[PDB]
Amino acid sequence: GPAVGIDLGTTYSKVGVFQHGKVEIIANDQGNRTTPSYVAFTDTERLIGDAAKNQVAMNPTNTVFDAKRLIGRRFDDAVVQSDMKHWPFMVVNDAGRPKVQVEYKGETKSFYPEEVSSMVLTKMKEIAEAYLGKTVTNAVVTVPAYFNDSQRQATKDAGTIAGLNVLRIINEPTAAAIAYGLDKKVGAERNVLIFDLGGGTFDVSILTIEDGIFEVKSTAGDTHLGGEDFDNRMVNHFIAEFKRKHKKDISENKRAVRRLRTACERAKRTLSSSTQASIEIDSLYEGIDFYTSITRARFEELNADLFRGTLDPVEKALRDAKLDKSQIHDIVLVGGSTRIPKIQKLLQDFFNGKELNKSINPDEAVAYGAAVQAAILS
Ligand SMILES: Nc1ncnc2c1ncn2[C@@H]1O[C@H](COP(=O)(O)OP(=O)(O)O)[C@@H](O)[C@H]1O
Ligand SMILES: [Cl-]
Ligand SMILES: [Cl-]
Ligand SMILES: [Mg+2]
Ligand code: NA
Repeated sequence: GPAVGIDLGTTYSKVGVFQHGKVEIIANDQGNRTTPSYVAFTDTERLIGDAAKNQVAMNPTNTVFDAKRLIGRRFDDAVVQSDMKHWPFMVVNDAGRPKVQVEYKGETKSFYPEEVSSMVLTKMKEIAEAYLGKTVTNAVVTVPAYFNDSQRQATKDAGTIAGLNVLRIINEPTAAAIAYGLDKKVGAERNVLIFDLGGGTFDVSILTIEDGIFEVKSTAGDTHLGGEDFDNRMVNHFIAEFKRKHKKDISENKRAVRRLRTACERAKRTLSSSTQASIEIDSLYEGIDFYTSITRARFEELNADLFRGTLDPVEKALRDAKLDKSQIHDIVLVGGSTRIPKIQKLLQDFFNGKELNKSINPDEAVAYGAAVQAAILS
């Protein structure tokens, strides 16, 4: 094609292409190596990726996200019913199948989860095409190891709808392992642990690889734990701070809260590299500017319990896999949240000082491996 590898994430998607023995993680029109898995509908346009997330604060009812949580599921599923209570957009029942309902150009419309995801995949396809200067058709699309046949089918369908010939649907943890060349034959079998902390989900997977063949020994995690939760802790902290300094509560002003949230998420990223971050919001509430800062130490404290809690699924995966810490040959960090120094410390300490595979940007590892596999299947 070349064929490309696409990581269709719950919160952010990435696309990579293997060329001249190297993988290239493609930046979008805004220079971003990751693209929000968001799609927005307005009185006049359909926005995707950065354009959609950048206006979520002002158009919450018609800005769709989390389509990956619905893809391949039935409307009556307990998780679907639970998730619906937290989404600002409407989810309706079409013959037992869930559909997101929105307003677009003054008319009510509904889309199957795979249709929303096809929109995100189309964006990823275009991003690759703009980079390559060639039409992109063949692709390998990844999915969480626990996805069933229906979820895998619906994901493949999203690709097909986007105009992609999905060469194969592979597991995200496996893709991450492939990125580090852990699929190469060295003789005996090897046990690898994938620690994936994304935007809204946490996945731990233990793979046993031998002769280039992968076996998923165990999976653990929390489908409702990720970077967003850390942002939440920061938001509450700053709402308290603003209330203290201005005797005003912004909690009910949706916009103000989303603006603070965006500022928090950004400050969070900075804290992975620096020990302090500045938050400066012009007229956050009733014309009041909010200029402040937060230290890495404070950020760690606000999230201490959540960070520490990531180790429980690690111990569980190990027990389910019938393996001791020492039997893990490689630990691979995946997901943007694993860039947090405290998380890396916790995991390494748990593994008694064992080195972590973190040379490939964690949030790019899945796409990286997917691109390699795509080239192999091409
Ligand atoms: N440098 C960083 N430090 C801390 N968190 C980060 C960093 N980069 C990205 N993140 C967080 O990673 C999350 C997105 O992770 P990602 O693995 O891309 O998600 P998914 O693949 O599950 O959609 C967001 O919560 C984002 O804030
Ligand atoms: Cl773009
Ligand atoms: Cl490597
Ligand atoms: Mg991911
Ligand atoms: Na994850």
